Amino acid sequence: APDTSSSNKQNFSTDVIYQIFTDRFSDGNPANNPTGAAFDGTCTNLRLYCGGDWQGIINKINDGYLTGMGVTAIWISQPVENIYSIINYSGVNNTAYHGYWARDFKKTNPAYGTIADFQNLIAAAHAKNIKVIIDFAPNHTSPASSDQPSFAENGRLYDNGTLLGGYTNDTQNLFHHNGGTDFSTTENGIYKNLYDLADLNHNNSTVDVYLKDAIKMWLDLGIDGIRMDVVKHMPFGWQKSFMAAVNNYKPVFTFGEWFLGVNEVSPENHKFANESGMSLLDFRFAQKVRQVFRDNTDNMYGLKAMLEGSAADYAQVDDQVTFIDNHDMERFHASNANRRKLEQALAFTLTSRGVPAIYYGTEQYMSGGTDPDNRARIPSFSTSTTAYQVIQKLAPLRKSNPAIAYGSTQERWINNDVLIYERKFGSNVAVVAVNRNLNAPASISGLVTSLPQGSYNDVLGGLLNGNTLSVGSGGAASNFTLAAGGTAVWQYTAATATPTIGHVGPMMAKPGVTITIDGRGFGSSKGTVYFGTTAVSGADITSWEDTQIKVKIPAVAGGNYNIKVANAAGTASNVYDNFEVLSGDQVSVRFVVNNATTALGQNVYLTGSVSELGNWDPAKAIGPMYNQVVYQYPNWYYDVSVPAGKTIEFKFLKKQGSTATWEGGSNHTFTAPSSGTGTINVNWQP
Ligand SMILES: OC[C@H]1O[C@H](O[C@H]2[C@H](O)[C@@H](O)[C@@H](O[C@H]3[C@H](O)[C@@H](O)[C@H](O)O[C@@H]3CO)O[C@@H]2CO)[C@H](O)[C@@H](O)[C@@H]1O
Ligand SMILES: OC[C@H]1O[C@H](O[C@H]2[C@H](O)[C@@H](O)[C@@H](O)O[C@@H]2CO)[C@H](O)[C@@H](O)[C@@H]1O
Ligand SMILES: OC[C@H]1O[C@H](O[C@H]2[C@H](O)[C@@H](O)[C@@H](O)O[C@@H]2CO)[C@H](O)[C@@H](O)[C@@H]1O
Ligand SMILES: OC[C@H]1O[C@H](O[C@H]2[C@H](O)[C@@H](O)[C@H](O)O[C@@H]2CO)[C@H](O)[C@@H](O)[C@@H]1O
Ligand SMILES: [Ca+2]
Ligand SMILES: [Ca+2]
Ligand SMILES: [Ca+2]
Repeated sequence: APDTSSSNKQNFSTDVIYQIFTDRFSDGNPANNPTGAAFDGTCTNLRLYCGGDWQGIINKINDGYLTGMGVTAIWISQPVENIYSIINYSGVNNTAYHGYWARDFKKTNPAYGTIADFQNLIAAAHAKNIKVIIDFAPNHTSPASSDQPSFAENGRLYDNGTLLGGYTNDTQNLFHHNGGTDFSTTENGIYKNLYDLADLNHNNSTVDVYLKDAIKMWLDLGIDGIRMDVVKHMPFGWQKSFMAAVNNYKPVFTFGEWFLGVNEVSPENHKFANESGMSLLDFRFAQKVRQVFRDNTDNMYGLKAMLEGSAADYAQVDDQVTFIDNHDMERFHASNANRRKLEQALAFTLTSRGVPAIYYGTEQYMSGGTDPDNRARIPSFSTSTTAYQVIQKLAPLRKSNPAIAYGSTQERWINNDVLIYERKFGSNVAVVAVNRNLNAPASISGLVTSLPQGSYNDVLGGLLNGNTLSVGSGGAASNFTLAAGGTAVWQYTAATATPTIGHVGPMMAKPGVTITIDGRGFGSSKGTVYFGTTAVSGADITSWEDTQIKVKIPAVAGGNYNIKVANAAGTASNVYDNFEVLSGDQVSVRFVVNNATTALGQNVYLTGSVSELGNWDPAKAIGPMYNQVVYQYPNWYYDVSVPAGKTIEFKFLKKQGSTATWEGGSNHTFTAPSSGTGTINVNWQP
């Protein structure tokens, strides 16, 4: 099948995700609606269930609302069973309509539907070539009070009906009891509760195995992707072992939510996206888009910097899920704002790198402040809004023009209010011009592109006051006026002669797992696939066609490899780097080192005899480790994904910059558990 196929669970760069708050989209089955104080059919009280369910999504998939819009994927509220409690927060009732208060990860939320409903949703979506992404929040269960077990459902956790435990009398230690986080440090936000939500303890073997079994159930139901909740608040090491469990079983596109505020650029964020096994929601992108197109707190130079910067900071910038708003921000469109601002931001997102996500209702110009005002019931299913048409004309380009799905990004013209950028991939080009200035035209002269000579009609058909472009030889465009608020798109597509890799997924797995290599020019006959210097050809290449290769990871030593392919004739393609071959199945192990004194700015790291520990390379050591919550300085700890059942030798390092001080004596040694979790506690050897 082609890279653009709806059965491609490893690549969403050619797709356009429609984010659905299930309860606020469409009530297709009144029978499963909550009752009494937990419900409001007029959806006036935005904190109670309104009725939106899976049958409603099924209906909107079948009657063409999403299809006609160009949406090829949907991201829905967490499907697992939530608590039924109606929490009174300072006189205001609240329900689990949002689905973030899980109680049983192996059951569905009856308000959304039954298992069978979920199955029908998967079938209906797939029958219309629409992938399905589910929210999954393994960080916590639900609101709880340690010294007041009658509050809500005490954050109780069930395993397909069987009670595992609650927050009160947590003798099994299923949850954390370190208080609540103030978000002061990453460590503080990971091992303490988010608000009053019972924080699950992933170092507890029961919780670890439970969650991994849970996701498998959903993978077996046919989901095509996963949206991980508050990933900045779970041990990164455990999450990596979680992604390995997923990828070593049934890999699906996974992205986590790591909030970034205005102007925030986080190296940690980058590292997590580059090494965890999942990508992230592109907040850096979204926040900059808001500044530039919505709030007027930065200009195109800032947008350009974000694009060039993120392209350098993210190893797979193309896996980042972009958006202009969501359920935790005020709607992009302000009631008294010019609608063109939302339209331009939309056009920009749909033609930029990554995986665009559109918050339901955006195409209907929904306005609304912070939660819950941004979660109103969609007021209309009209296909006649300008925003709907914008998405309709641009979303399909991600499928037909690989330059938009996998292309590089280059600024070709710019000033305070104007940005004309170019996307390129093989014999494919797309040029996008945007003028954020709603009252001032822009005279564009000197624009140079990679577009072949000729005349190009605006793909938006002038919908956003775009214009026709005239390109001479050398790709130089002749002078033109870019209208106020003008937005235009010009493109060129043709067959690519040389093998070009535009995407690889998953990016982390053990030998034997099948990965997907997408792009153009691979040819119809099986060629060769390279993992570093290692050549793979023949039978281990399960299937091969011009835009997609399905190949099994060779039994090479664990490590980081460059992926490359060659066609039947032997012509090599570009290199897709940063692929991680695991050393085998993974288990999460907490490493603890005592009496490791340091000077300010100096931190302790972990290094060892397996790639998962950086194979003794200081620059690849795990850390910096923690020393605040679970253990206090001079004791340090860190949860790490390591190969199950392997005997591993390790040591700890004290690093400042790239300068490293090694533990003295002999290597520490231990054997990772075959499954479940583990903890190794040792002393620092001077
Ligand atoms: O590089 C692979 C090896 O990495 C580890 O070796 C560490 C030692 O653990 C560490 O003590 C340090 O050894 C130095 C030693 O302290 C000093 O007396 C001597 O003069 O120089 C040594 C360095 O050459 O640094 C090495 C890394 O170089 C790991 O313990 C080992 O098993 C790996 O084979
Ligand atoms: O002509 C090549 C040149 O094109 C663009 O430069 C623009 C510039 O961005 C505008 O602000 C204005 O000054 O017109 C210039 C073209 O005459 C590219 O930005 C630039 O890098 C490139 O060399
Ligand atoms: O907790 C984070 C913090 O840990 C280390 O700080 C130590 C410091 O090195 C010791 O000399 C002593 O002052 O205790 C501190 C922890 O309370 C890291 O050195 C520091 O960079 C890091 O932020
Ligand atoms: O009860 C606390 C809040 O829980 C949810 O908030 C979600 C948020 O929507 C999601 O994007 C983020 O990743 O996780 C948090 C907590 O799971 C509800 O949406 C809020 O209304 C609640 O106040
Ligand atoms: Ca319903
Ligand atoms: Ca947590
Ligand atoms: Ca890369």
